[PDB]
Amino acid sequence: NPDIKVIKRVTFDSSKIYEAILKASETITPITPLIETKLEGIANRVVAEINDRFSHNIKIYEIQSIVEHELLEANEYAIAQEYINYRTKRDFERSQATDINFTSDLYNTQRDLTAGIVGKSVGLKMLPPHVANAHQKGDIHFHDLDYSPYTPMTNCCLIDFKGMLANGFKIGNAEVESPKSIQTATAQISQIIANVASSQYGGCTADRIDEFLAPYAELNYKKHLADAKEWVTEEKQEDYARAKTRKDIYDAMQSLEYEINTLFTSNGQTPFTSLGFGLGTNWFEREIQKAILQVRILGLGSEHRTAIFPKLIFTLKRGLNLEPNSPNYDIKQLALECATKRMYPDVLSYDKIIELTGSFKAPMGCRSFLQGWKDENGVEVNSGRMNLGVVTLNLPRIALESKGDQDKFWEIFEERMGIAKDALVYRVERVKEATPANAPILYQYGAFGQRLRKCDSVDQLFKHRRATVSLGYIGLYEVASVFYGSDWETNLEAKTFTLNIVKAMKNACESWSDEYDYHFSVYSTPSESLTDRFCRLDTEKFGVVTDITDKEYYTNSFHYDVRKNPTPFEKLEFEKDYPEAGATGGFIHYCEYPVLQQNPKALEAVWDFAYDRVGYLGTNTPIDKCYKCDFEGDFTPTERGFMCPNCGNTDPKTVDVVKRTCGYLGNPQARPMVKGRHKEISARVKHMNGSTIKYGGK
Amino acid sequence: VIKRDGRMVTFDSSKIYEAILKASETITPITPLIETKLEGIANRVVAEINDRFSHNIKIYEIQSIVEHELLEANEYAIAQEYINYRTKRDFERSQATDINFTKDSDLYNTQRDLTAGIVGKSVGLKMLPPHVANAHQKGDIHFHDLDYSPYTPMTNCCLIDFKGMLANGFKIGNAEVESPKSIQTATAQISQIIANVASSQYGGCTADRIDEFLAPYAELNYKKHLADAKEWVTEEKQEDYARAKTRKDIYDAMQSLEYEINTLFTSNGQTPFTSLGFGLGTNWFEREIQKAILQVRILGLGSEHRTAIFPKLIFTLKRGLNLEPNSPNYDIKQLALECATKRMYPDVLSYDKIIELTGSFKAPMGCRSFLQGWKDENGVEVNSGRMNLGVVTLNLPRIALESKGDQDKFWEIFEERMGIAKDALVYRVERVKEATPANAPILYQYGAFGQRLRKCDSVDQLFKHRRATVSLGYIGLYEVASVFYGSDWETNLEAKTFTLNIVKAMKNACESWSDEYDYHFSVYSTPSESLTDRFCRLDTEKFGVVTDITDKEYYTNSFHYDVRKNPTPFEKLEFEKDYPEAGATGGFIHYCEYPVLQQNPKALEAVWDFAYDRVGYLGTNTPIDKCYKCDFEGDFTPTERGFMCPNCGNTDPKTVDVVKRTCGYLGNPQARPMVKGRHKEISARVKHMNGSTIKYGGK
Ligand SMILES: Nc1ncnc2c1ncn2[C@H]1C[C@H](O)[C@@H](COP(=O)(O)OP(=O)(O)OP(=O)(O)O)O1
Ligand SMILES: Nc1ncnc2c1ncn2[C@H]1C[C@H](O)[C@@H](COP(=O)(O)OP(=O)(O)OP(=O)(O)O)O1
Ligand SMILES: Nc1ncnc2c1ncn2[C@H]1C[C@H](O)[C@@H](COP(=O)(O)OP(=O)(O)OP(=O)(O)O)O1
Ligand SMILES: Nc1ncnc2c1ncn2[C@H]1C[C@H](O)[C@@H](COP(=O)(O)OP(=O)(O)OP(=O)(O)O)O1
Ligand SMILES: Cc1cn([C@H]2C[C@H](O)[C@@H](COP(=O)(O)OP(=O)(O)OP(=O)(O)O)O2)c(=O)[nH]c1=O
Ligand SMILES: Cc1cn([C@H]2C[C@H](O)[C@@H](COP(=O)(O)OP(=O)(O)OP(=O)(O)O)O2)c(=O)[nH]c1=O
Ligand SMILES: [Mg+2]
Ligand SMILES: [Mg+2]
Ligand SMILES: [Mg+2]
Ligand SMILES: [Zn+2]
Ligand SMILES: [Zn+2]
Repeated sequence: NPDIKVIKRVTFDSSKIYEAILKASETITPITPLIETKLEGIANRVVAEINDRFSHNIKIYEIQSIVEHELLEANEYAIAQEYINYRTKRDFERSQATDINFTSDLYNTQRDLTAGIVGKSVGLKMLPPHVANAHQKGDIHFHDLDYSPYTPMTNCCLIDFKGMLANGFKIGNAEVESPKSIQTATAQISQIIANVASSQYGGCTADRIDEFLAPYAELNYKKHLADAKEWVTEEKQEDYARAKTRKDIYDAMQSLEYEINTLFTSNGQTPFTSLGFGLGTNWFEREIQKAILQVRILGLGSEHRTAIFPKLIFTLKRGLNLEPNSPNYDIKQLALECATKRMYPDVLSYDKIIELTGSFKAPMGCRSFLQGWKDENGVEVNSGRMNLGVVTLNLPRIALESKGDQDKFWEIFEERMGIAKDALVYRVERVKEATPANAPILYQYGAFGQRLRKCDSVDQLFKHRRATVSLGYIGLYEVASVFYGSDWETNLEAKTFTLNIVKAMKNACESWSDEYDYHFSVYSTPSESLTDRFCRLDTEKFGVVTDITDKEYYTNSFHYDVRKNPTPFEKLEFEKDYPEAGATGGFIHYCEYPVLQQNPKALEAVWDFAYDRVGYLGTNTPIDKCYKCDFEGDFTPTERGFMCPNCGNTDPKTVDVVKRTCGYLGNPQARPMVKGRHKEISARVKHMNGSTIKYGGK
Repeated sequence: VIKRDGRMVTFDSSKIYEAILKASETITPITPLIETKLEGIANRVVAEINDRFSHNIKIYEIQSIVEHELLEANEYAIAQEYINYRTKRDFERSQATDINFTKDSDLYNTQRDLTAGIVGKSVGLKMLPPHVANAHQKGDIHFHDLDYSPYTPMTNCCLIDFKGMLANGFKIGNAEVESPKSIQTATAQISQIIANVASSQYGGCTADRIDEFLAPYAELNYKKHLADAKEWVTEEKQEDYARAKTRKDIYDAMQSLEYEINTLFTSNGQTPFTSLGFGLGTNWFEREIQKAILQVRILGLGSEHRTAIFPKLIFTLKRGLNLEPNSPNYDIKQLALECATKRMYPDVLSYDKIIELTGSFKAPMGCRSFLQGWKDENGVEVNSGRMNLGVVTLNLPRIALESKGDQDKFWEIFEERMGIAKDALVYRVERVKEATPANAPILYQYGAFGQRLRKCDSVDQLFKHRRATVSLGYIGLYEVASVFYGSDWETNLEAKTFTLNIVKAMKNACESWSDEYDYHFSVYSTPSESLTDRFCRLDTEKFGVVTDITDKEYYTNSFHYDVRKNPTPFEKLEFEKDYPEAGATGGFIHYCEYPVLQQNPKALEAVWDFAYDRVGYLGTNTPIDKCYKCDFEGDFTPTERGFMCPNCGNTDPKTVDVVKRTCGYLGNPQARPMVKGRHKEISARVKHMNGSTIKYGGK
């Protein structure tokens, strides 16, 4: 009956079931119409029984079982005996194939490297065949094979810290109740982040940190007020309590900030965590925001090194803090100084984001985002969601192999979108194989909003479009340049073509989301591990191509060509169209600047201009420092990294260089990057005219 | 639920699990490890059955899920024995009208670490020299922790020089931090240092004299609070205020240390093995630090007041300081008495006994290891900053069995095995020497080993001149004595002399090796963390069941008195005091079993006072298990599949709370159950004092 579908490892096919009975039977006896009048009744019975019970969907293993009982029911044993011995023998064949026992760096990093090599080796065989071939050939790119599909792994998530900190939780070998202070709250925040980072292969974010940290500031205030009433005179109670509470808040901030920058995971790297704030109204939230900004401004240790993680993310709201008469303008000035001195934080626009996605929430992960979602109770919830997995297309390759023909380009585009849909469905189904006991921090103690049991299934946290899945892309500029040359931003035809590409991607994602009941959204791939393999594996097959492959990298998604130097206003006006057109699952814009430490007004003007147009902005200032000769400014890039342009100094021990790589920053000296990423960073040019040097040097 | 015939029955999760019990039954009798694994598979099927169906469920599709679930969980052996048994019954169940016929419950990082360890072990087994590798595989000796070494030039233990490297500052992760200006910051830095160090090694770690180097930071907090009081509070109360707040802050500085250490884990996926020592403080700050540590351990962990497992607090007893009732620190000793009675921790050390046994006084190293008196070139004696290097274990019962009652043949094989072990130890030290300071900047580059070295330098500077201790393991003195003189040799002077001669020969061989190779070689009573789970099983295959050698399915741990016998602790300690004096000074610990004495610490105080002069390291075990379903605390009956409450029969770890001392570090059964070999050791333990083993029954 049409009312029932079928789920593969597609519509129900009585012929497909009828073929299974026949092909097994022919192992021992020839086909003869003397017994086929019975086998047809056998296949009809197994169809009429499936229809009577299951109405939504059926797995393949249940199709096999529902036949085996029916074969035994109709007094048949000759072929059923042969039926089982092949189905079982094949079942261990696929499991034994995907078996581990099928045989100047930190020690944990080496052990994780070997484990990841083994995991990639088993997962490549675990993957379905055609998607594996596409990934190997380079048509598409699976993401982070070193952990999936070998183990059920979620890409990145928005940790619900409010839920845990409300009613306590359990971590490690201990279980704890709700914190009764602010320093305790920050310590638990850091410990929880560290524990979560080892149970997933991506970043994490703490949205509205001040909003859910305010009650513990109130608790500290009450404790200090009681202590003052006991000890100090009845005239200076309020002043002493407020001063002690402020000092405790700032101290807790320092602790957390430093705790994140120290703890690592099995990978041996600092977790890719980030924080967001800016919606505070009362006094405690304002003090918390001031403490965060000040502790980021101060530095990292005795040398006042630039902090890399967590990635702070500000929030600009009209009426809250946008204009000089706004009640939180001082916080905005502090954030401006922090941005011009430490390249952080990134500013978010309340109205633009709430219009684009559906509800304001901090970008969880590197640059990912979530649409507005409500549960059965009608209350909107943002913290507690997650992204299962990501794969990325190869738009420049499709553009290049099209030989300048648009219709053929669209045909191969549809083919690749189908391949990517199959990959995404497999990734979702593999993730759905997780169990709460696999990670009690995530699925058992409120990391996802709900607290299930080992008796329950994890799919309750993913269905009804609660959990998003991102399909990535890269190199829209190269795609347009294939057909319209290097300079096409002044042409409406190429811009319309790119917008149509994004719109087709969005429409396919919407159709898939409606079909599979998971929010399939497009995604701006951050080129974390994409261009390094993509450029070389495409230049091996297509050769050197002018302005498309000779750069030795791929332009990230839809941003303006980094080789060009337009004014930031022009760049933002050009770029505002893509997120509006459907590129809403993840996006971030960049703006280069000279040293603006003595002139932060330009950044304020840019933020005010970008508030209405874009919903996400990032600054790129030359804040590199060389302690040997007290140099401050930019660094000249070479194939061996960077060096100070006064002494040739290059060792990471006495130099400080950070550059924005993929949403996050990174220090290339302490961790060298791939050559493609290095070429991409070097090719970057400044946007507004100014001297990129603060202190000349000794 | 729809039965095969029909009708309606309730869905019981026990019926699903009981079948899987018979599944693995045909292949292997129920074991504690397989108990959780079997119920791990039983947890997936119960989750899936209710997911697919809503109103009715019959049997011939649940049998499909469990058939599928076993395959999906890599357990083919149970599945291979399931399907054939499953398929057999339905065929016979069929009846014609006339004539018929004629793995998934572990953490992600845990699984990844398991895979990495398997790869490392496979590489290391071929990295070894031939004869030592063959001896290890044959069960002749044990090369400890092949998972991490010699694949990586690891290190066994490390006495983190917390004082100096905290005072001078250090760089961890991506952040360089200076000296702390508060005790809370100091304890946070200590916790992160411990976590990083444990991540950079395959063994335990400890912090000795924590109060001694934590006093200055408490003084700094006191000074800051005094400065604040001089500006806020009135005059006559000022100093008093500066006390109270400080007394609170120190408490917090310990409270975090109780949780952070418990929470943070290494790449292995388990809490790092770590311990703390104290007791030598004299001034007010050190006294308050010790009181805070004891109080936070007493209070418990979390809302359920669960017993803490780590770190292992280790008290220190000194005559004229904290021993006699007239001593200035007798209240601290009484608090330690209560805490040890109610929490199995801390253990004790004798200042004079230890300082005369191992040259100087130092906290025991990691699990049970020890160091020896040592002075650097400048002549200043240094204790913290040294490190152990590696451990291998001898199979004494194998030598005893191959002797067949001939002492001279026993000595011949003993010398042969000593030569093999010396070759193994030299190879392990040489492999470790191949490390580079950049391999772990926390250890070799930032003061965690004492000296600080640059990248372009060799690690041998931190190991040579007998600085780094290197230890050789042994186990089963009671078994080798009973092979010759019967299982009741405790009253025979000749057998005791024979065992002491064995220990003396080992000590002399270690001394000669240390003289030759310029590394301190010391015999070390290895803890049976997994040795008896492997040594005994491999021995019982080659030699069969022997009379009170292998029938017990375990090996007696080093020189300890026979576990089956129950002598009063005074005679037990009198008997056991001779072995460490004979030369077994590299590592040891003396256990002591008591009934529930919560309202009677006087017996424990008397035992400690008696053992201060004779024994240098004592650990008391008292049943402190407690379950919350029926609210009973006391002892537990060691059933085959772990443990259960004697009253309500509860087993679930989410409600029960049982702690047992498993070779130095008290473990957590029902959390990570141990091998069946060790479970027999715990079950066979007795109580060395007459008294009730229960405290308060259930409801
Ligand atoms: N579209 C379908 N409708 C109903 N049953 C199906 C359908 N496809 C497969 N089945 C059932 C019939 C058999 O009992 C069982 C195996 O059929 P099969 O086509 O081999 O699936 P499959 O996923 O293994 O494809 P293949 O074997 O080519 O990899 O699955
Ligand atoms: N040799 C055989 N003897 C009896 N029945 C068989 C035999 N081969 C196949 N069948 C039946 C049972 C199988 O479920 C069905 C489909 O065949 P087949 O695709 O080869 O196995 P499978 O569907 O379980 O996995 P896969 O197709 O991917 O190998 O036809
Ligand atoms: N009433 C039930 N509730 C839940 N599961 C059941 C129930 N009855 C049987 N099962 C499941 C548990 C096992 O996975 C599988 C086989 O168990 P089994 O005890 O042999 O069933 P059964 O019907 O044969 O009982 P019996 O042999 O006493 O009649 O069926
Ligand atoms: N000896 C065994 N070895 C391995 N698995 C077994 C063994 N005995 C039983 N099992 C498994 C498979 C059985 O389906 C299940 C329940 O046992 P059993 O009751 O004997 O068969 P059954 O319940 O499926 O049919 P029935 O109720 O008619 O006996 O447990
Ligand atoms: C990681 C961590 C957890 N916790 C847990 C332990 C407790 O279960 C929970 C309660 O935190 P607290 O607020 O410290 O509870 P308290 O009873 O000690 O109150 P006060 O400090 O004012 O005397 O927080 C800490 O206290 N400190 C830490 O560093
Ligand atoms: C991980 C961690 C580091 N640190 C670092 C920060 C400093 O570099 C060093 C000294 O500790 P601090 O006492 O914080 O130094 P300070 O200059 O901020 O003085 P105060 O807090 O009294 O105002 O320890 C912490 O303070 N807390 C932490 O949790
Ligand atoms: Mg098939
Ligand atoms: Mg039965
Ligand atoms: Mg507290
Ligand atoms: Zn310079
Ligand atoms: Zn009970």
